[PDB]
Amino acid sequence: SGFRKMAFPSGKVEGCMVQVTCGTTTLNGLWLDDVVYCPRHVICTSEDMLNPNYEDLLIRKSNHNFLVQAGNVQLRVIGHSMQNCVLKLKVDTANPKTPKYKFVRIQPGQTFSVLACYNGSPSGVYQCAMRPNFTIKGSFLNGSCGSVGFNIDYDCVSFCYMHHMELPTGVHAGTDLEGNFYGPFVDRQTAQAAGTDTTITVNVLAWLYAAVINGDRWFLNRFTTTLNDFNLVAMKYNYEPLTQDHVDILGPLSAQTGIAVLDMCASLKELLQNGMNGRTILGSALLEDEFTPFDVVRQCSG
Amino acid sequence: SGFRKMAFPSGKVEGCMVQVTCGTTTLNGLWLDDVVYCPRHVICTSEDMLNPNYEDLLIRKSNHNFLVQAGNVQLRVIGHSMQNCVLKLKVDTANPKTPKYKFVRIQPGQTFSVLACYNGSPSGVYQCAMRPNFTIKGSFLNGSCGSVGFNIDYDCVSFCYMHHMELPTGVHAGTDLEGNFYGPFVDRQTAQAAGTDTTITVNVLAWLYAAVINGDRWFLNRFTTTLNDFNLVAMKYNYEPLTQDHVDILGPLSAQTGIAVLDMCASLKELLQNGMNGRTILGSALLEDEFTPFDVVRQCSGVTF
Ligand SMILES: *C(=N)[C@H](C[C@@H]1CCNC1=O)NC(=O)[C@@H]1[C@@H]2[C@H](CN1C(=O)[C@@H](NC(=O)C(F)(F)F)C(C)(C)C)C2(C)C
Ligand SMILES: *C(=N)[C@H](C[C@@H]1CCNC1=O)NC(=O)[C@@H]1[C@@H]2[C@H](CN1C(=O)[C@@H](NC(=O)C(F)(F)F)C(C)(C)C)C2(C)C
Repeated sequence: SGFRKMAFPSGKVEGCMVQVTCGTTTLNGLWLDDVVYCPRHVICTSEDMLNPNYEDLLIRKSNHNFLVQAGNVQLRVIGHSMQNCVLKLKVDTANPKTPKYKFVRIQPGQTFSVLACYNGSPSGVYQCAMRPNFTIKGSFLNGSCGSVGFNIDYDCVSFCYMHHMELPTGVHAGTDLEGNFYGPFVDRQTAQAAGTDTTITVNVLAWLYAAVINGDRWFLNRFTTTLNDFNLVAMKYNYEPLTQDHVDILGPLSAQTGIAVLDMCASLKELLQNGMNGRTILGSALLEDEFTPFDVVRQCSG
Repeated sequence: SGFRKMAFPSGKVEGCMVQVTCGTTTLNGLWLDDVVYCPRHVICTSEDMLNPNYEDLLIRKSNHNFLVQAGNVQLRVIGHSMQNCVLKLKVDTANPKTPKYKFVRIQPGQTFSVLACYNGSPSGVYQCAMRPNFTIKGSFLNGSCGSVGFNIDYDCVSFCYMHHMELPTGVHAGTDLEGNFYGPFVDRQTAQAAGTDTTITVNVLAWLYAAVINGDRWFLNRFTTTLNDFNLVAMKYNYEPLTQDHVDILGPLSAQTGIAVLDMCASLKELLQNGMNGRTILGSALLEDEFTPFDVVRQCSGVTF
């Protein structure tokens, strides 16, 4: 029992982290097989951070302009290509620590772990969610770029995020491993701001189910709601509209607790009206929205 | 910027986790050099659990009663012995993935990373504090025993915790890797309860510094308190007393933020006496106490391993 913000074990990702240097810019790279993936802005100097022409900057580079370092070893770069906003460096060594992996593009609400890295070395692992506004509330300093977000399913690592930038609210934007940004952001130092963020409603409901499974019922009520009445109320607390897809996905937690999804929505409605009045749920006086239905089943099995 | 509950990278520890089976009990072992460490209660049948005689169970078992698997590989056990509440299995093979390590015993308030494992398989990593009542607020199911807690200092893993049990309140108790329990607990199936917990004051202050470093400043006031005045209000709300040591440890954060410790004490005193007035700090409605001063400096500086 118990309920923790919990990250995947970082070892399979630690074995893939390299340092990538181009001129005087150093950030992190993900060495999978014989490719190093990293943010393409590694090829930027300070001036052209505003309107970089990445194709023009990249055509001016030779393979030998890229310092890739894995611990002591300099890897030999034998190819460079750009895919969207990631630079792919072909190297002369397959990484022998390469885990089973896939690249996956996630949707807002989805959770994942971040291995925060500096100079190709891991600082820490934490658990994130893709916010509705396509930002992540990360912990990233100078040189963090190329740090990745991942899930692990059995022994397969699904890379879903590569870190590129921090927005003015102290929140973070990045790409999938195909170099496509999450949300409307660009890898330019032009004026960009996160849209108004909303609460991941399906995730709050999952967490309320976890509270029940861990034996807390104080916030339940004898009410139900229509999906539509629920959304009309939730949206006034800047909650994401709950969809039928979201109701379906709460099915298993509903079955394990015996609390109908729309009954739990009724509870959430009242929680939004009343707050906690000094009470907590699972050690929080906020409603937690960075645990998916899948995270709750994984931690609350027995 | 940003501030997250951050665990140490778990890779050096994942290379050491194995599955130990004795009879029908499977749990996790820590394989370092040619020894596999695990809770001694692995040898217990349902009967034994209730009033175990560990020494006696142990001596009546051949090495072959201990099934140790690192992935698809069976390790050969060539010896077994008890040290307090940990079983040590001598294996015929040094773990080629053994990191630089030591066994360390941590103090209440100190934080560490737990690598939750099942069937020798790392499932999750989370950052924990040793509560003042020597429990941890963990997340552990059946088969999680032998899951370990650690810190990393450079490339040295300091193992500080092995998971043994869950108390009725849904909190967790365990030993250092020398099998000494944290807290007044025993590895028997018997009614035990966590004593009353207190808040790790020095950690809350470090976390308020983390807030200030990330621009979360609303709870700052102009006032300064004293240790004595603060500690009189602190004890009353079941907050650990703050020592001159605690104050000295915050000096780097005090100097970085321009917020003196006894000012942050005044801010924390007001928060205890006033609550947060529908406000959050670093996305929490509650005062967080599972970040140490060293945790805040390391995360806010970008220290790597
Ligand atoms: C990678 N090494 C950093 C990660 C940043 C640094 C501070 N915290 C982080 O997460 N990435 C960058 O420096 C990117 C990079 C140029 C500028 N940049 C930014 O993150 C900047 N932000 C923006 O330009 C904004 F607001 F538009 F997102 C900065 C002001 C330095 C935080 C490029 C090419 C975007
Ligand atoms: C090891 N794999 C489990 C881990 C437990 C199982 C549920 N969550 C956990 O953290 N450890 C045990 O099953 C230990 C073990 C016998 C019984 N036990 C307990 O954790 C039990 N607790 C207690 O008896 C109590 F309350 F005193 F702490 C149990 C009721 C099964 C949770 C021994 C030798 C203590």
